Amino acid sequence: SATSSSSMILKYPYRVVDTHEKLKEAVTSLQGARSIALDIEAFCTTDQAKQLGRISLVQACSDAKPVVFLFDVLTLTPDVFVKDMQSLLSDREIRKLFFDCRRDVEALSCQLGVKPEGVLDLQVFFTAIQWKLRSVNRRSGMGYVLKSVAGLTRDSAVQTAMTLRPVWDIRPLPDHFLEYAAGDVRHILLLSNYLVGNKDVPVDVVAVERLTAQYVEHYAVGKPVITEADATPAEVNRAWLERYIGPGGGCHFCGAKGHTEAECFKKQNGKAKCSFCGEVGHTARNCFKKHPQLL
RNA sequence: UUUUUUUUUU
Ligand SMILES: [Ca+2]
Ligand SMILES: [Ca+2]
Ligand SMILES: [Zn+2]
Ligand SMILES: [Zn+2]
Repeated sequence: SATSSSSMILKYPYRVVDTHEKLKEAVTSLQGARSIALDIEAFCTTDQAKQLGRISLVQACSDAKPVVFLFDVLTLTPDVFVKDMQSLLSDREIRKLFFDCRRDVEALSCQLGVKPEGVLDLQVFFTAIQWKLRSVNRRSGMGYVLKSVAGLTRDSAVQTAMTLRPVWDIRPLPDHFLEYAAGDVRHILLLSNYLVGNKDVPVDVVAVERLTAQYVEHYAVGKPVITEADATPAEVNRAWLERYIGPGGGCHFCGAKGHTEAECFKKQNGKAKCSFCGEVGHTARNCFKKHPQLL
């Protein structure tokens, strides 16, 4: 099951790929994959610049090996790194899994001259589900998607230097920077087990692949993107959702957009209770007893 | 103690 498979994936060690010898081995491993989760860490810039800064790490985790590769592009140089990786990134027969591909794909194209093919954006997948059920086009962050899809609740000094300096320029990278960089692709690969090939997910993977391909066409143009595809960063263009996914949904009980029948305040009519602690006024997903980290 | 309760990526 996806739940037991998740525990294995979360134990995958990282491996820094920072020499030509290490790179050849990593490429050979990824060459045998069917799906490769990808992520990028880049030099932090200023708030105004939307483009990623200079690529520092490209992270990969595939179904071919229980490891997270941390490609040290800064040390290898882009020229060395892209030599054989470009063919794999361009191979439509290997699915590349992202969580918000937009900035990543822009950086791959601008900085590396590579345009991936066979891409599936799991953040978009999750949004497309919310769109079909509720006419919601919000992009949710990794933490929210992890909790809602896999029930998982997933470091500091990295966030301290980051949110508040390039950050990712220092070499050697401290262990906790490497582990920080390693985390997302583990989560991406495990999330794919829940979202992809799940008969009971109500959006077709092919539809989301096509929608993701549109994002790659928009953002992988060999130069910084002028006009964003989404009206604000934390949403998915409604017109693209209408085109690739279909009409947005709403509550079967009251007809409103934004929620489903199972969540309807009107159908619950003041009588619903938290399924964990039993009190009125909140859901199990947001219960402070079940989830004290929400206090 | 709670709302349709959310880190878009870096
Ligand atoms: Ca990312
Ligand atoms: Ca990341
Ligand atoms: Zn309703
Ligand atoms: Zn509760």
